[PDB]
Amino acid sequence: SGFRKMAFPSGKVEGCMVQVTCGTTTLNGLWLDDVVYCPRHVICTSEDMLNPNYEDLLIRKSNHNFLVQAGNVQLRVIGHSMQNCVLKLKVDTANPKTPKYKFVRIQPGQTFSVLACYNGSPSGVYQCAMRPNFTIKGSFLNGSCGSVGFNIDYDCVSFCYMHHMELPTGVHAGTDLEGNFYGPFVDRQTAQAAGTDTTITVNVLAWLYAAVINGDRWFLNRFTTTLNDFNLVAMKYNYEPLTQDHVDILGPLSAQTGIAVLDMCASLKELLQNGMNGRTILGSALLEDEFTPFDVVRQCS
Amino acid sequence: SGFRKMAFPSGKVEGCMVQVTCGTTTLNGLWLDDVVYCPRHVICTSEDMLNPNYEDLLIRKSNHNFLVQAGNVQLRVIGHSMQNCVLKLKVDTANPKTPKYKFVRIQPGQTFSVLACYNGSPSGVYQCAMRPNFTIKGSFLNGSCGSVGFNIDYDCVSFCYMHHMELPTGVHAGTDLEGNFYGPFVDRQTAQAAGTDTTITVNVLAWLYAAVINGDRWFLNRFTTTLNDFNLVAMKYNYEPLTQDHVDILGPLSAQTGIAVLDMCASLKELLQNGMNGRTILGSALLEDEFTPFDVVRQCS
Repeated sequence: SGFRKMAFPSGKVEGCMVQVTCGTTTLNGLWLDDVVYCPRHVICTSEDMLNPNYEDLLIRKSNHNFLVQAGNVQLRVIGHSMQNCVLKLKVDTANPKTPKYKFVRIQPGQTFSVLACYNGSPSGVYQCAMRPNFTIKGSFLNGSCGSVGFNIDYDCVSFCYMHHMELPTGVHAGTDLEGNFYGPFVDRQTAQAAGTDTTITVNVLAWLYAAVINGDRWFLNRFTTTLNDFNLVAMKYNYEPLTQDHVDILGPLSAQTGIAVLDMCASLKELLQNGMNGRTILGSALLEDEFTPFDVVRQCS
Repeated sequence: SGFRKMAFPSGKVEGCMVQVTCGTTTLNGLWLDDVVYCPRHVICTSEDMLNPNYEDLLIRKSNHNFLVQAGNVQLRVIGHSMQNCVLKLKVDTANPKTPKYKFVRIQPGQTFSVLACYNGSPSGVYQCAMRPNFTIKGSFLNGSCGSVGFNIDYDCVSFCYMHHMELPTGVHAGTDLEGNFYGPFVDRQTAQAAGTDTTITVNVLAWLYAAVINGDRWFLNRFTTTLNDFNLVAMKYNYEPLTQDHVDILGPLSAQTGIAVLDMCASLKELLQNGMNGRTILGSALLEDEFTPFDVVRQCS
């Protein structure tokens, strides 16, 4: 029993983290085979943050300008190229600890583990969801850029996120490992801000099922609703629409608890309309939306 | 910015996890140098859970009865001995991935990372606090026994917890790595239950400081209280007494925010008396007590 925000074991990723320094900027890189991936803004100076032309900044670089350190061992850079908002530094040594890996881009509503790193050294691991507004609510200080987000399936590390920036509300933005930003963010100095966010309805229902599996039942009722009547209430409380695909995905959790998805929807409608009246669910006085149905199945089996 | 429940990077511990099987019981072991540590209840059968005499059960064992598997490699057991509620299985191979380590016993109110494992395979990592009642609120299914809790200081793994059991409320109990239970729990079949728990006051104050560092200020006020008047309120709400040592430990966070500890105590008193009136702190509608002052300093620098 019990239900915790649980990260993947980070060892396979720890073995890929390196330090990349350009001038006075140090951040983290990801060392896979003979390539180090890092945020291209490592090549920026204080004196060109407004409208940096990264193609010009990179043309003016030499391999020797990039100092790459894997623990106490310097890696020789033998090639540099830009890939959207990521730099690919070819090095003369293949990482012997390279795991089986993929570069996958995730959807809003999906979760992943973050290995927060400073100076190429892992400091901590935690779960994040990709918000509907394509930000993540992480924990990142200066130096954290190049820290990566990932999922592990069997022996395979699916890298989905590389950290680039903090937005004014204290939320985080970055790219996939092909260097493409999540959401309408740029690696240049602007007044850019998180857009309006919404609650991930399917995840809230998954977490209510986790609560039931773990013996919290107080919010259950005899009522069912229609998907249409549910979505009328969801829209009102800034929840995402629930689709038939969401209902289908919640199938196994529905089967395991014997609670129909639209029955659990009637519980959620009551919680949105009335609040918890001083009760808690899985140690929370808020409705939690950063667990996917998969997260619940994985942990509650 | 941001403040997350963050686990230590788990790689150093992943490299120590093995599978230990006796008869039809499989659980996890910790492989350090040429010793595998695991819960002694691996030697129990269904037919002796009431009052097992573990000294008798162990005398009847042979090294060959213990099947120890490190990935796809069987370890030959060459010695077995009991250490309180843990078994020490001497094996013919020193773990080449043994990190620098210590066996430390923690206090109630301290935190640690759990690497939840099944069949000697890590599944996930999360933070736990040792509750005042010596239980932990973890996430553990059958097969999780022998999963360990730890802290990492520089390169050194301080092992503090090994998982043994789930109590009727869904909370968890286990031992230090010398096999001594945390709290008044036994590895035998009884109606044993968690005793009354309390809130870890110093941790709640540490988390209020984390909130301030991260720009949540709404709960601040111009009021200060005495330590005595604060403790009168704490006692009333089932909070632990706050000591001068707690005030001293909160010194750095007090210095960093410019908010005196007894000033932050006046905020906590108001939150206990009035609630949050529909507001949140660091994404919580509850007062959080599983972050230590050290956890806040480590993460917020």
